Amino acid sequence: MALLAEHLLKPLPADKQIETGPFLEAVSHLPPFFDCLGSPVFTPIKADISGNITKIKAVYDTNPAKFRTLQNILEVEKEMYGAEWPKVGATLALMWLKRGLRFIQVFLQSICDGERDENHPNLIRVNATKAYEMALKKYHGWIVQKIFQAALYAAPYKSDFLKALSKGQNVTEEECLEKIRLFLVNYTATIDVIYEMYTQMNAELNYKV
Amino acid sequence: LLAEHLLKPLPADKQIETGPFLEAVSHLPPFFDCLGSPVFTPIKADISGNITKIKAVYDTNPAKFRTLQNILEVEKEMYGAEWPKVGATLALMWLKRGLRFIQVFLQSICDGERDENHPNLIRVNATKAYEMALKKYHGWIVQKIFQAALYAAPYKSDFLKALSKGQNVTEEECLEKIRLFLVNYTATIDVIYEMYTQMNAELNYKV
Ligand SMILES: CCCCCCCCCCCCC/C=C/[C@@H](O)[C@H](CO[C@@H]1O[C@H](CO)[C@H](O)[C@H](OS(=O)(=O)O)[C@H]1O)NC(=O)CCCCCCCCCCC
Ligand SMILES: CCCCCCCCCCCCC/C=C/[C@@H](O)[C@H](CO[C@@H]1O[C@H](CO)[C@H](O)[C@H](OS(=O)(=O)O)[C@H]1O)NC(=O)CCCCCCCCCCC
Repeated sequence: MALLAEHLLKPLPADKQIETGPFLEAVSHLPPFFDCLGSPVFTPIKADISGNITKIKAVYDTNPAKFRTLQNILEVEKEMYGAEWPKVGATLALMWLKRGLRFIQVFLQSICDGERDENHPNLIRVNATKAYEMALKKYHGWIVQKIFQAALYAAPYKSDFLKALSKGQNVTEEECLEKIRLFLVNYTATIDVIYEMYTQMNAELNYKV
Repeated sequence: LLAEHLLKPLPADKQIETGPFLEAVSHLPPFFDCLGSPVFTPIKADISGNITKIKAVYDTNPAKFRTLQNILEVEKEMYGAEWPKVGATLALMWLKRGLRFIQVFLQSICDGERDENHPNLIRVNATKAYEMALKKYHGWIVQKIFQAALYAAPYKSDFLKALSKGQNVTEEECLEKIRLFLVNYTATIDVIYEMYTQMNAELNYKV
């Protein structure tokens, strides 16, 4: 874990445009969040979210100036691929990535807000389930949804998850949550803006895996 | 095709050349794309990962690791406490089980094994393979994950068509070709398992 208060996202400008370059650099630090769950069953997840970032970084690298914002990627790739857009290139990679980013976002906000099953307060299952539901559930068929619920056991204890995050520092659970809460700030704002862009561009697809 | 990329027959001393073992097995991971589902992508990725770790250790010194047995001999001397849960020994320890999964599964279909109520499914075949290669190394969470994924298995007819692809071969001619591949294949795997037993190189930990 890279320390997330050390890798804040940029604030939103008046025009709401997100610079691809700093965005990807920022989000490259996030896939290790899945190592903090403490189980090999989450490694396909880590690998899949990395995949997206890698693809967007690759496309970006081709021409940093033409793909300078995220809005650009969608515009330019639509000229490139025509009718096949948006199921293509970095538009497709950011479509799925924005969903995993929202999972991390809703999940952490949940843990920060103190949400919990009162019967089982050192579990993180209700936080995960809520995150999953409002970020991913909709784009998963029967099989992957059953795979999710199997995988929800083998989620760690809250205290252990929060201890896995805070690694390198000598920081308390409530201080760690302070650093997370500050991260969430431009993180949420930015994810929110990407979702609206997908809606405005008609780049959002509903197909299930 | 698995057909053409046959494994070499074993020599009488039973040592497996590391180079040529890696060439052969490297054709195998596209076995899971014959399953026609994204759910199998992480399986394919794990097997490929084993192959690569072995490929890599081999590459630091081809001559020191001419054989797979050589690999296990060297790495024992090299790590003591950590071995066999280390390096290419761990990679091959797991590769062999995926290899046995493929072996057992294809043998099952070739033998005509089927559920008579669902004869165009391959669920019984995959279960048998899973039970006799992998299941005992998975905890109940992972096993529950296998039983969910099993519903993404393709139909037998489609699965055999994917195996065939470019050919114009019957379902049966396809199977005929697979039987030929299984001969040298089963035997090499058998020998790898045996080497892991003689070397105390086997671990029974569950994931
Ligand atoms: C015997 C045992 C063997 C059984 C094997 C069974 C394995 C089955 C499990 C597979 C699930 C792994 C997660 C990744 C699934 C992915 O398939 C999907 C769609 O994946 C996308 O697909 C696109 C094409 O449609 C592009 O290729 C994308 O890529 S592109 O770069 O080409 O554009 C790619 O990410 N991603 C998504 O569902 C998102 C990833 C999952 C997010 C989950 C986060 C929350 C989880 C809760 C944590 C408590
Ligand atoms: C949206 C919801 C999110 C949920 C997503 C969760 C996805 C679930 C992930 C589990 C499925 C992936 C299969 C991989 C499981 C692996 O955990 C194990 C152990 O794997 C080994 O671990 C070692 C350390 O102990 C080394 O790292 C190995 O490697 S090393 O190279 O580093 O030495 C590594 O292969 N492999 C294995 O269990 C076997 C491989 C799979 C074979 C299965 C074939 C059966 C398929 C049936 C087809 C009909």
